[PDB]
Amino acid sequence: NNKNTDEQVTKALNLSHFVGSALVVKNDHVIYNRAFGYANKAKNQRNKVNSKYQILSIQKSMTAVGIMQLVQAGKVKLTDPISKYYPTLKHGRQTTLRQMLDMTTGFRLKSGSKEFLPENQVIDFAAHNVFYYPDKNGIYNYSSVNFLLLAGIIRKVTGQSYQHFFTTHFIDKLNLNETGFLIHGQGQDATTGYRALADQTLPNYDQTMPESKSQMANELGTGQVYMSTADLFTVESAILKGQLLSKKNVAILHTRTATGEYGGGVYNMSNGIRSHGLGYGYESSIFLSPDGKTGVVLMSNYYRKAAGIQATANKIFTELMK
Repeated sequence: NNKNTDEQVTKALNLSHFVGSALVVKNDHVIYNRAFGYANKAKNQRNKVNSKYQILSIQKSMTAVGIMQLVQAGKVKLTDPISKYYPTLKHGRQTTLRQMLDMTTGFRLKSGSKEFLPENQVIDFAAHNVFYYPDKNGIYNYSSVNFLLLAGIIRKVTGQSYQHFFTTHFIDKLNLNETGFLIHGQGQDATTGYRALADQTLPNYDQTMPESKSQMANELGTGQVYMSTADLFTVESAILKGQLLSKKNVAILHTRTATGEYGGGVYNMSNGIRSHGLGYGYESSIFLSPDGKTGVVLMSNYYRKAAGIQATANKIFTELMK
């Protein structure tokens, strides 16, 4: 029952010290939709169901889909070497687009620019400053620069910005009204990130988390977007239902590797897909069934390592799936 569901999920969230918005869908029907704690404590603004949160690394699933759309259009191939798009790279030149999508490259960018740069200069800074580790080639190892460099390929091949691509193929395509780029401001129902102590569980809101324009620009392709929980579910479900990309091409994209569950910008699990993001005081979590009909989205503006939301979403999803 929805009464049962409401009591059980609210208890799980309360015991885990949840701050943010929670959405639970079963067989295409919303069965739980509630918010907890504060979007901004100093202004006495409560989080709401349609509050906007950082999707963080979950954005990489969307960058991946963009690449695979270009594959279907005949404009790139997953076998392409990175040097085809970045001809001044010194090392790792043989690395394929497939490996970039699967976090099986030896690339790592230690830091982005401290300056606020436009997209083309963010891309150039990465290509000039990335390190290459031959012993990490072909083995799962999480490295965000892979997806920033994928965002640069979208820009190069299309002749338009990544923001323009994202706006066209996600925001406009799916009529998203609670989604955008953090650099331009969140608008109504904005949230503020909070900084926690290592062992903190109870929220206290005594320290806000800054993010610079530089930090937001440097998350090109990788964690620069805000969404409501509804908008995030709409996107991920639309992917798996084959509304953005044929189901044949989703199947190609979303394939695990020999060394990891990660493939095509998501974790390919035993019972659907998972994506997790952390950064800037925020945490994001989605678990979704393979057919896109049943899942859980939690997003928080008050990340606490001692009260992580992914574990909570995992518990909810496991119960949901039986």
